[PDB]
Amino acid sequence: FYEIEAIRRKRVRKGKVQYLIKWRGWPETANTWEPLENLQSIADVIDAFEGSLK
Repeated sequence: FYEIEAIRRKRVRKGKVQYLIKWRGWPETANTWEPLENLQSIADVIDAFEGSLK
């Protein structure tokens, strides 16, 4: 596998931003709504891991 190809849509629900993700190499029917928070955490998890090395 899963790699983001594109964001099709933005929506906000219960105060939280979600993006409708097109996954590269999957059909449109495999799109999923992903919370902004989870996607942002990725950069945080990478940076903290790199900082630990060092």
